Amino acid sequence: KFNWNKNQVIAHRGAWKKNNFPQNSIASLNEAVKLGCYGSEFDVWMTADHILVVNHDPEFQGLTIEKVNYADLLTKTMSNGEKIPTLEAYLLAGKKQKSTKLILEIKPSLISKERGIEVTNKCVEMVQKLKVTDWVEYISFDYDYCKRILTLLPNAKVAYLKGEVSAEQMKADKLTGVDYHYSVYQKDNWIENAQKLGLTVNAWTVNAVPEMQWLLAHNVDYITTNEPELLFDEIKKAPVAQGWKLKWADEFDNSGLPLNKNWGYDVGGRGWGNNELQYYTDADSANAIVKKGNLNIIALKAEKENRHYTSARLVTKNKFDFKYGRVEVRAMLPKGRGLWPAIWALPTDSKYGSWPKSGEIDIMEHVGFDPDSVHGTVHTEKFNHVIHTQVGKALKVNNPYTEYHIYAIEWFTDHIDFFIDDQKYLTFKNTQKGSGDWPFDQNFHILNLAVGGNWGGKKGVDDAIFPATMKVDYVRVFQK
Ligand SMILES: [Ca+2]
Ligand SMILES: [Ca+2]
Repeated sequence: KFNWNKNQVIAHRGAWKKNNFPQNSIASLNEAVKLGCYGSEFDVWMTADHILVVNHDPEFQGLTIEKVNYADLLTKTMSNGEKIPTLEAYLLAGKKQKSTKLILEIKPSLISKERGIEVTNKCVEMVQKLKVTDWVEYISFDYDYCKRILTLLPNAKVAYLKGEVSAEQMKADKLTGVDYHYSVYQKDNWIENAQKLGLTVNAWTVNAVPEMQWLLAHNVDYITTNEPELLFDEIKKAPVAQGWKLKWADEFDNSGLPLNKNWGYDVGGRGWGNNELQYYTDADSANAIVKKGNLNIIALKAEKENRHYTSARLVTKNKFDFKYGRVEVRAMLPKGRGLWPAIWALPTDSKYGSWPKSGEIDIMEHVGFDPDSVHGTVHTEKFNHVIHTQVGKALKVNNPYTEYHIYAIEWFTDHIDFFIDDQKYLTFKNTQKGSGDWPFDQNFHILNLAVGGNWGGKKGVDDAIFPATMKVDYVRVFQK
């Protein structure tokens, strides 16, 4: 019978923005149906004459909906000439198609909880009266309305909009999904916790690309959006569309020092193989700190043992290692001649031998004296920088210190692809000649900001660039 769409798009008040249709209007609902959204959401209020209407604000065109007769509301006209649609009108207009679900939100009553409970009862009756229980899914800010919907319809789709109640208690009261603002979900495992207990996850007021990508990365069930057309574009671009499934990720909502569950510290100031000038500190908030949703690796012009600079070098070794997959890191590079920020991966067990026999992968490398180039490199026993046989590529990146860029690798059995802003600039292939040409079976990611060195220091160190901060939005690793 029905041919439901399978996407995660939920049209917030319909697809009103792009075509300048009125919010919570028939044109907004029909535009969402035309786009192919999973569902269209709308807000219902009850007039003083107990006529259910569709509007978000409590006052429609200067008229309080709950305190005025429905006939008074018809004095007002929307931008496209529409009158405020009744719930029956909205339900009937959506009853004429079978591709897009109907997400119904009962706004909490500004009069009394009893009146709002009556609205909840009136909504269910009209849904049953028009025989559209298969179309309507329910979300609400009032928790009692959610429990009332479940009482009248035991298997109705119900979701909660306030983040106060725990996911475990929502399932206890037999709710079907959580629909919290996307800021609530920025707490380790919250999205995948609720999914573990069988609750669908929905996020609303999501109009920006980085948040949509973050939600799709953690595979949220639905995304309520005011930009449905933009979300569709990002759904095709997201790695989950290519089969990638997220195995490990740190979005850096930690707000403190790097999590001991995810990162270890490389400590020492003995050159680190490239005669580097910095001392990497151990659990020092002056060089590694998570604040405002981004990891901050900070190089400071400060003495540390026998070195004039201190910085940080965080390693995922012995905590998360992987073979193959997609690694995705979004970072804003620190500016200044003499810096050497790096996003790279080293083998955990070094099964083939010491460096460079077991290999090395450099997802992102940047030198401060050349601000137009970002380098991706692989290092092998046969191809490495010591003997000048390494294979790598540079790509000019615009505004690397002012805005975030996503540096990524796609690591397969046969090759490795290097990406900067979904553009593939380097492909390293397995030549099937053995470990010397291709030494890849399991590595671990590393994040560091080096000062000077045999590469970064060739032009000296502008000692005024300090303190220099590398900001990493997140580190995500997908696998097929
Ligand atoms: Ca709404
Ligand atoms: Ca973040």
